[PDB]
Amino acid sequence: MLDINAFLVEKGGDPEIIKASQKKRGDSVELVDEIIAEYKEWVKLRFDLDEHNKKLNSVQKEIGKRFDLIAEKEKLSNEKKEIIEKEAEADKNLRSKINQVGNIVHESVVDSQDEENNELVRTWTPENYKKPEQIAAATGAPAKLSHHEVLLRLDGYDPERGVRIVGHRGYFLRNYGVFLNQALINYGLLFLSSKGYVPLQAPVMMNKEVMAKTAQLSQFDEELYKVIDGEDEKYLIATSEQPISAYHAGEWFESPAEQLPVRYAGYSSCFRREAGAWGIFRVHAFEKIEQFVLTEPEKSWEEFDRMIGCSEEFYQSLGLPYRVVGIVSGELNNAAAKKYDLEAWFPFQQEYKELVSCSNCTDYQSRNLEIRCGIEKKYVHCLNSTLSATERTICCILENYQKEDGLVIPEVLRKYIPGEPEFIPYIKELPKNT
Amino acid sequence: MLDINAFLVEKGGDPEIIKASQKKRGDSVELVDEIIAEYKEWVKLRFDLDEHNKKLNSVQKEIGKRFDLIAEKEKLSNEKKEIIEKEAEADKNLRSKINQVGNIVHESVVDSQDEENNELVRTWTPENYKKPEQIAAATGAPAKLSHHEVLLRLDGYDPERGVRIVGHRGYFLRNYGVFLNQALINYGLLFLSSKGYVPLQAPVMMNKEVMAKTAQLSQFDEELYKVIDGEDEKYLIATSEQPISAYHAGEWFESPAEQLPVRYAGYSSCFRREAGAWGIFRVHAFEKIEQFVLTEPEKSWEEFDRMIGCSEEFYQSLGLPYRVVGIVSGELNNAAAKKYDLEAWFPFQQEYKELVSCSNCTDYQSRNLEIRCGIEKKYVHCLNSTLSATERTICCILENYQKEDGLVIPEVLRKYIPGEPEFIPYIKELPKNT
Repeated sequence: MLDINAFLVEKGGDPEIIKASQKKRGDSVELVDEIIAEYKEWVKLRFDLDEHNKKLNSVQKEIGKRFDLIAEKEKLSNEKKEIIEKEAEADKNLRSKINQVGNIVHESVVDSQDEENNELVRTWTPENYKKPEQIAAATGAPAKLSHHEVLLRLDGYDPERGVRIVGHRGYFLRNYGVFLNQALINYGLLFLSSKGYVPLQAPVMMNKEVMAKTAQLSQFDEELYKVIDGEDEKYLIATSEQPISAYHAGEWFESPAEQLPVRYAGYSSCFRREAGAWGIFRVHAFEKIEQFVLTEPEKSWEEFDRMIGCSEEFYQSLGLPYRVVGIVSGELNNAAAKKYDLEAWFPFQQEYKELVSCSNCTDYQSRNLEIRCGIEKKYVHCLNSTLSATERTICCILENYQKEDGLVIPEVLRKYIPGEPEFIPYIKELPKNT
Repeated sequence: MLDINAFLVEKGGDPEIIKASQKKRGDSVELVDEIIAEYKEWVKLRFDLDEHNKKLNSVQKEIGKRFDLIAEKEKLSNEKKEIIEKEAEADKNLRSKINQVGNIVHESVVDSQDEENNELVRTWTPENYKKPEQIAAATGAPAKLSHHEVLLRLDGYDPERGVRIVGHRGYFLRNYGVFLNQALINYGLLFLSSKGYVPLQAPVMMNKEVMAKTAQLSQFDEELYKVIDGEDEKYLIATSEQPISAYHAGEWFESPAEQLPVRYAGYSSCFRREAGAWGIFRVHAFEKIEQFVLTEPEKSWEEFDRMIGCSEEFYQSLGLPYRVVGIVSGELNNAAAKKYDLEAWFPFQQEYKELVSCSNCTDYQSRNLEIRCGIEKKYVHCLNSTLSATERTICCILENYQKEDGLVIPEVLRKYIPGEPEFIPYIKELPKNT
């Protein structure tokens, strides 16, 4: 969340800047004024408390000199009890309100509630692909089949037995489906580590209290599965960004010039209660390689560019056309000050679909997790960016690498697959011949 | 579970054989007699029902001829209602009792409640390792460090941040920890597929009703995490054997000579509520490559040998000494008719520790899942055997590949690791120097 002092002009803050940000987000502006007011009640309480302490010590010294005053003592004391309780209430209410206020929207971000206004940052195409159309980019073939249809014809997954065993959108991966998923995971880890990222495989369960410090309210009552562990409860993570963001909680980069940046290639499975048609594009459980980076506050915008640059390079290496768009303010989650999505071309769908989101969260989370930077307190900046949601990335590959008789295996992935096939044939026909 | 007719001498069964098996298991013998008795009540009810139907049709024809009897009609009808209800009760009670009876213990199995009597099936050592002692098998070095200590010194995992984020035995894998885990997964999938297994990555959530058909009672109120999904509940799997066993539920191998055997190289993460000291040897979440095989009933014992033979070859290829032991009857779970464990030598621990269990479950599960075989009904046999519990397998590797300054990377794993290192140095010292 934001620093309390950010709301307070007497402590160098600028609440107008917060109101402007709130408005760009399409969130509550009045929340700022409530916060300022609640803070004043807390301050009033603290003074009354401060005054009671001084009065109590003073009156006890008078009682001492007597070797009626005592009646006043019990009175100040009973009032102090109330004040202490009220102060705690005010502090609690203040913090819960502050918790509702989103990170300051960066000035570069487009101010709008309508994604039609997303900024078009850049467009990339493989050199033999003239422009985005209904043509598989890597093969030049008609993009005849959707990703789920290519995957069905390859016998690369099982949604039907999947649905029977775990319900809606459940799936097994089969054969080359398995090999392609692993290929992306391992190619992804190799790609980031060669760029100095530290591979980090995160646990997929998290204690409630840690999760609450890194993920926003909406995330719980909607996105996360709860786990019952006898009498205890944990959450399944939606992304390794959650546990990895907390990896350095309560730590201090006291020599940041030398110690930062820290870059993690996070890997884990991911679980989302909200998913949605057919296929492995939007499902409840999937794997992801995630970039998570801590930097000095002064260096995060530059890092942001480097990180989206890593993802771009990655997709280029897979030969997948894409565009990068700057998400409008009304669509940023609370922590993000700025967000770029890389959206790759799906030639059957004939549309760009999101494969990567990259966000600079400045010190919004690090403030909560108490991750300090250097010598009020100064915190690191935290950034996160998808490298690959692997099943979804497989979907993009399926559409762009299809041809009449099967699937060309992206060259960079071949070494990761037994036999290093350059091509794998369709095994099955669809109930819809043409 | 066993066929009902197995309990019934009039239907060719042999309840004495079931009692003998129960006794070997150290489970209830009287359960058999209860089952036989409950079955007789069900039969008595069915006859009374059968008799009422015939009486009802007969008496209605007399009522028809009248163009008092009607009073008798309403009476037979009210009795029929009761009988129908009782029959259903008897059937329910019968089935729940049958469900408690374990699979028939195979004659080769040692009859004992004490694992000291496990059969010693075979022993294998790498050719330059004379005998099991406190020496790292692959390097000949003193087995100075336990697996967790080697992993700490390599900076290959993080139990401390792990514990903070997800609690007891929580861990991140780091760097080479990640690469070693993936190496085993991919080496494992390649190893089984080259032997004709089909790679199958299973979902890690299962609907309650399917899980109950494949896993025994004890497994729920003890082993499995429950997942809350709004108003619904699912389980996290303890092993891909669970969902994969149900993969062919309700299917029929009508031409088994040609269609069987079916062999799956299952891959998934695994979750167990019961785990336990320090390290990644016994933890709540880990990955496993599992063999799961369906065969004709006549071929399963031969398959059992082939499957343990696959695991043996696998460990040999990793250069890890081991023994194979035949688990005593009192230690078999309900489904297993026979079980072999491969237990690998841990030179620091100076003991053999279980890495693989391989079981022939004959048709105990397939009967429940209705997986028929060929032209009462005949079902396939189901067998399951660990190939590698990967984190635990890493532990064995750590102890056997350690030397004074770091870890030798098992040759077969090298190609799966960036840089294909032959050796990786210790990065960290332990708080206990010597």
